[PDB]
Amino acid sequence: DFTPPTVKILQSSCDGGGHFPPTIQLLCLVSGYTPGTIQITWLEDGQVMDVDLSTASTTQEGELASTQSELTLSQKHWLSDRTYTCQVTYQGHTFEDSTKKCACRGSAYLSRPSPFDLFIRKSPTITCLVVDLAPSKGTVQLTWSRASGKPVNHSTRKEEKQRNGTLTVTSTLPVGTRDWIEGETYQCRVTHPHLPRALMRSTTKTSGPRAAPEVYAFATPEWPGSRDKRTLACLIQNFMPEDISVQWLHNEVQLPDARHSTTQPRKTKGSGFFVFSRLEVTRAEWEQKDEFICRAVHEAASPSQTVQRAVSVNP
Ligand SMILES: *[C@@H]1O[C@H](CO)[C@@H](O[C@@H]2O[C@H](CO)[C@@H](O[C@@H]3O[C@H](CO[C@H]4O[C@H](CO)[C@@H](O)[C@H](O[C@H]5O[C@H](CO)[C@@H](O)[C@H](O)[C@@H]5O)[C@@H]4O)[C@@H](O)[C@H](O)[C@@H]3O)[C@H](O)[C@H]2NC(C)=O)[C@H](O)[C@H]1NC(C)=O
Repeated sequence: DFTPPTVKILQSSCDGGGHFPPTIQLLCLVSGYTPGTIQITWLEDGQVMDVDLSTASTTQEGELASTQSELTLSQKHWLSDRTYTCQVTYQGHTFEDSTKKCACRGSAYLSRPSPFDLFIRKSPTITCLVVDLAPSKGTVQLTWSRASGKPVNHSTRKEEKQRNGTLTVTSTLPVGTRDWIEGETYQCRVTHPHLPRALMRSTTKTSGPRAAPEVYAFATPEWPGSRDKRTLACLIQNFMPEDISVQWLHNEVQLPDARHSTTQPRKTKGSGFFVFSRLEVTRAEWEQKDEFICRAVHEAASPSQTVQRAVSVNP
């Protein structure tokens, strides 16, 4: 019945080279809300900014209103690391959103759960990988959190000393199948002593369109010299989003992942991604049962998040 106001801040984009414009415009949006008394105030480090610095406007279309306020800042003030708060008092109730310049020296990566773990195994996990760090006295702490503030499970901790003298800190967090699918956002804070401030990475399910993959499996003809082995190739394409899991099945058995090589998802010329999978098979396997299945596990695949194609060595 009632629609509460949603506060979001949009900022001036950087150019093609990643350079800041001469002035930064912060645009506060109070979009799609039930009409009522509204006030927008801008704060610079918790202090009320002068009315002349910002310009607001309210527009009513249908049963809902939409208010916006634009604040103009100099490049000096934005680069000074000052925090800018947009304070919206709607129907006497305060709603706030804050922003500052986005937070060199060589990195952290946060992955989404694999479609196989989410849909087949039904035990998804997210991995925070922290790389390119120099050997220095003091541990590297990785902390997991949810946007909802709900509790997280206990994670794993793998530390590896690489050949080049660098260290990799791997944390694997188990997530809920129901939680991920319902759009939970998982964050991983990297508290490092050599950094001044935390390196935070966040992950959540795909936003845009979903398109099921097309699976095609091929068997190479006999090549002179390789009479007792064959190569099976699989083209999995036109899927959206890029998140895909590939498996090869022979004789009602799922072959080990070590048996095959799958490429990384690359864009097609039109819409969607593509992957290739390569499996080397022996005469003993095809003479046992001449059917090898290439299976793709994808979120857009119906009815069970799976699409597959069989291939036989001999016609
Ligand atoms: C010192 O040496 C180390 C050697 O380890 C160098 O560290 C590597 O640095 C690069 C660049 O920073 C890292 O690459 C990133 O990896 C991100 C994470 O990707 C992994 O995890 C995914 C989820 O589990 C997984 O899918 C992915 O695998 C993919 O590639 C496989 C290739 O064989 C392929 O078979 C799979 O199908 C799949 O497609 C990865 O395992 C990724 O998101 C980034 O885009 C980026 O590529 C390496 O991970 C680092 N190595 C390790 C072990 O962590 C370091 O840079 C060297 N220092 C210097 C100065 O050169």
